[PDB]
Amino acid sequence: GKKVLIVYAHQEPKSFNGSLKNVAVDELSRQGCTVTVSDLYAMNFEPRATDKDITGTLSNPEVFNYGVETHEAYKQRSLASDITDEQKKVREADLVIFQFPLYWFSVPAILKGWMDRVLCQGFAFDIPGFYDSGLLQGKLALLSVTTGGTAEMYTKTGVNGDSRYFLWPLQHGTLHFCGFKVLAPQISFAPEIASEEERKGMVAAWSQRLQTIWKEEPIPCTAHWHFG
Amino acid sequence: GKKVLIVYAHQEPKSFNGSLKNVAVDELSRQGCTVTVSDLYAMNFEPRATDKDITGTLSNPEVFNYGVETHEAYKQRSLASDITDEQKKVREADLVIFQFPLYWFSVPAILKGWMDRVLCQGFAFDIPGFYDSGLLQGKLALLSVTTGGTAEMYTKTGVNGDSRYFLWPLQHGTLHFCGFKVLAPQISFAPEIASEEERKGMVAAWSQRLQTIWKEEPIPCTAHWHFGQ
Ligand SMILES: Cc1cc2nc3c(=O)[nH]c(=O)nc-3n(C[C@H](O)[C@H](O)[C@H](O)COP(=O)(O)OP(=O)(O)OC[C@H]3O[C@@H](n4cnc5c(N)ncnc54)[C@H](O)[C@@H]3O)c2cc1C
Ligand SMILES: Cc1cc2nc3c(=O)[nH]c(=O)nc-3n(C[C@H](O)[C@H](O)[C@H](O)COP(=O)(O)OP(=O)(O)OC[C@H]3O[C@@H](n4cnc5c(N)ncnc54)[C@H](O)[C@@H]3O)c2cc1C
Ligand SMILES: Oc1ccc(/C=C/c2cc(O)cc(O)c2)cc1
Ligand SMILES: Oc1ccc(/C=C/c2cc(O)cc(O)c2)cc1
Ligand SMILES: [Zn+2]
Ligand SMILES: [Zn+2]
Repeated sequence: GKKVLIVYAHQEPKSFNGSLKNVAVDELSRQGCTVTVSDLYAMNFEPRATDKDITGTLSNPEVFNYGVETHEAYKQRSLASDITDEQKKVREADLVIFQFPLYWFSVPAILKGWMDRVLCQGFAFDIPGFYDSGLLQGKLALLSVTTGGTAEMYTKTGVNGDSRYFLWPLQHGTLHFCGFKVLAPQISFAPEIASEEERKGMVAAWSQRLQTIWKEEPIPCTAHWHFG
Repeated sequence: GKKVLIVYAHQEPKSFNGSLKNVAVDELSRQGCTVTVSDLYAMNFEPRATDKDITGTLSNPEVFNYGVETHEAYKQRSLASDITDEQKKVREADLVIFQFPLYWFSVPAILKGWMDRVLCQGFAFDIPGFYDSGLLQGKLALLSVTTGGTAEMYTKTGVNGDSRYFLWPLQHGTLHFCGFKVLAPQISFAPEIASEEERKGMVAAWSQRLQTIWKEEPIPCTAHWHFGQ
């Protein structure tokens, strides 16, 4: 039995992202997996890290420290319920797939806010549980990313650089740091520019990949992997 | 006479970010610069890229494409007024400083959304008209970043990898894309770890640098600079 969380960040059901999201749901559902989707925009998911993320009265309301207050709210069970709902889905999941359009060589702010607010100290990492020992060790994470720019652009000497370069903050700084093993990213280059046939072929490739997802080994999430 | 915009992202005025923001204001105001701060959290700045960002008839209301719809909105002067307001600030600034704590090797979501929403096509870039031909050419940008991780952690052979690696999406993918010339980042490592006196040093060092900021030249915002040979 396997349990997947899809964290989906696109405003339009009929987008290329929406299609990627839906074939993941359909294939993983067809395999018999437990599937849950956090459709961030439909949820009006709050992106801002603020003192409203802590219910009750703050531990030190004089000088508001987000990292400390959230750490302490997580331990005292006083986080906002939007955050705790997300944490229960992550806790239960064996795999977390992130389905998003690349925005400024990173994730859309709404998704960034999910990272920022859900992955708090005590839940996702602690001292000493980070990187290989992060608190989510034993889970898999996969970034399924679409781009505006072409694969040629995204090379070591193309105008955008190697697509691995932009993956570092997300795969290493974020997912590795919380102890996920990182599956290889799914990158779907320039759908707006591809033909009907090319776009179908990209959806197809992803569907196929999912059939064997559970067989996969994680990448070595290293500076060498991203930059070497 | 120079005009600066500081885009500032921290919830707490008494924070180390707040002190950096305020020494910047102080010093730049002392020089006689014109200074504007966007205090994002204070402003309840909207981070989410949504259809609320266009006021008029969408080009294709059946299938919402944020990039397309905002570009056209920019050209029709139909963007949400919060976006327009930031754009005017940017347009008038000679220098844009981003003041923020590192969150997940990047900017805090609220600031990410300022990037996502403010830097739309037509305003910050066209196709063609990007990177060196981006539309914000002849402006300067500077990232002033604070971190939890120590400088050592942020080396090439340490757990976080080199500081420069995490700058890439911000310096190259965003700022250089839009035409900015990028000034060398100010990175204030691990204040929470530093002593009071070490913290003071870091604040004073930023103030000292600002004294001669208009004499600086930008970095070469290339793969090489960020990643080595
Ligand atoms: C703020 C912002 C910043 C950006 N920054 C970057 C950046 O740093 N780098 C970069 O490279 N790009 C950037 N982009 C562009 C962005 O990454 C792309 O626009 C996005 O990845 C495209 O995916 P989408 O799902 O919206 O495409 P869609 O526009 O939704 O897809 C293209 C076409 O595919 C069709 N389609 C949908 N489903 C299917 C299917 N099953 N079969 C066939 N066709 C299908 C759609 O109907 C549409 O015609 C940025 C965009 C924004 C808005
Ligand atoms: C969601 C999240 C994700 C994070 N991700 C990362 C990450 O990827 N990488 C990473 O390295 N870190 C990360 N961090 C850590 C974060 O970057 C640091 O906590 C932040 O940079 C510290 O800056 P601050 O202004 O909040 O410091 P503060 O906590 O406000 O400052 C530290 C101390 O300086 C004192 N001080 C304030 N003003 C002065 C002054 N003028 N003179 C002397 N002392 C002064 C304050 O009183 C305080 O005691 C993350 C934090 C969060 C919440
Ligand atoms: O609420 C909180 C959420 C996240 C953090 C993250 C810290 C962090 C520190 C590093 O040195 C490297 C890193 O990749 C991440 C701290 C508080
Ligand atoms: O509203 C917007 C619409 C599109 C974009 C695109 C950005 C982009 C940025 C890059 O560094 C490389 C690239 O190939 C594309 C930005 C804002
Ligand atoms: Zn890693
Ligand atoms: Zn560059």
